[PDB]
Amino acid sequence: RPESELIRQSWRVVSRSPLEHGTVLFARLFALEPSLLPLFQYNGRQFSSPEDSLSSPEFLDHIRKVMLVIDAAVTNVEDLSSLEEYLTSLGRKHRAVGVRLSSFSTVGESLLYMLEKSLGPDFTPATRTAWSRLYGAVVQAMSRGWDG
Ligand code: HEM
Repeated sequence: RPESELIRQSWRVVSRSPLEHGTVLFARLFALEPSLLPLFQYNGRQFSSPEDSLSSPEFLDHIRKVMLVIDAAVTNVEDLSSLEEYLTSLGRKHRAVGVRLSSFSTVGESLLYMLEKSLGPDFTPATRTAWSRLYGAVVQAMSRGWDG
């Protein structure tokens, strides 16, 4: 697929520095939707502000987790059923911690935001469409996790 190659190529530089990039993605996410901030709780405490999340080892480690799973999706772009069971299991864990399917779109926009800002003129229309379809396939796999 030419499309799988657009994804792989655009992901290369991001994957070289996954935390700095996931940091953009989550900074965006909490700028768009600060009501997601209390979902991330460690030691029991609640992050008061988005910048508080960026000081938390548990939260930074969470970011690297997320970026590893997107990397996995990229690795498997050509099939992506090879990941479906993992992703459905990921979906279940989300439903169990109280996330709602409606939040998926804001995360997708945060991802696409981070990619546009990283790539600039290399984030071609074709690249964006490819990413939107990949993210949508990942979401559709995870959504199963809300099946029961
Ligand atoms: C619907 C929008 C989403 C919200 C609101 C959300 C929120 C969360 C929260 C609150 C946690 C648990 C945090 C913790 O206790 O440390 C989590 C875990 C995680 N998220 Fe998301 N998430 C969303 C979508 C996604 C997407 C699209 C992916 C990537 C495919 C993803 C990847 C992960 C991973 C890998 C974990 C760790 C799961 C584990 O520990 O087993 N999430 N997410």
